[PDB]
Amino acid sequence: DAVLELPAATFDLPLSLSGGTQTTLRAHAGHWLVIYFYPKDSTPGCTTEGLDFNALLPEFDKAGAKILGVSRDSVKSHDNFCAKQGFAFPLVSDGDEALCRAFDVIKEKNMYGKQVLGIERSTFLLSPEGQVVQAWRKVKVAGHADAVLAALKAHA
Ligand code: NA
Ligand code: NA
Repeated sequence: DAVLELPAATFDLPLSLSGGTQTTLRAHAGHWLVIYFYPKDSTPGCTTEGLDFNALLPEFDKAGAKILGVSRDSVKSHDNFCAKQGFAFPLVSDGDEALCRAFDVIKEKNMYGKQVLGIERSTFLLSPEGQVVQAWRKVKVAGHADAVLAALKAHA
């Protein structure tokens, strides 16, 4: 039932959060976890995605699920983003792209006559036992949080 196998070490990676604290994926054992990766703080599309998730938090709560947003922006950037938008869930500052690489969301595009890497918008649903049970890659923002919520409800 897993759609992705993560390196065992992934679950113990210390993840720097907005607010200045740290978590690990293992610390989330016992409940569903939505991990949504987005390319950049404070852009039109990534703001829309975050506000969409934020609007649905109570529905995520009803399933005991928690949300984590992830990009490679700094904690400070995350703090500003979260404050400005009123997010009620944490953002991981994956500055070294450790979590991104673990989920294989760093993708390459041949453009400008060179190989350019970047974060591909992607979302994953992690079971209470830490299994990746569903994945969405190259995500289109419109309707995404709704679809993730629906999928969560179906799995839970
Ligand atoms: Na860190
Ligand atoms: Na979990």
